[PDB]
Amino acid sequence: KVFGRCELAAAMKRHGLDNYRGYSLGNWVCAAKFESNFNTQATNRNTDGSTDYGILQINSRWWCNDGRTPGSRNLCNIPCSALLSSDITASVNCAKKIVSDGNGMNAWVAWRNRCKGTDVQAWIRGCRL
Ligand code: NA
Repeated sequence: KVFGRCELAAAMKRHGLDNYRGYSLGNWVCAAKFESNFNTQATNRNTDGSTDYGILQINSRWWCNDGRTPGSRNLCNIPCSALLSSDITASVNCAKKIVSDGNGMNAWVAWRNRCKGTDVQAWIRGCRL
């Protein structure tokens, strides 16, 4: 599923991401935009052989099991393919554990490089939230 901007914002708000650990909703929409272009089926391979999955590009090195990242962890206790669903519940619940691990949203390289220090509230402008 490719989400619309306000559609994703509404779904993220319903699932409790607005101001989670102090990050306003615009941060999460901005991160999703530049991580996956709002596409739940997005995948990208990393140099160490791990793979990033879904709308927030969650990494198989630490967070999910894809059967092909030997020596890695599965801290969200899910198969990585669950992160590609049109239902974003698994991605949001796993994202909540990542952002709580001490580094905040700096865990997402696209957020630090393209969202942090910008007017992230612009990403929800116009939405009925
Ligand atoms: Na893993």
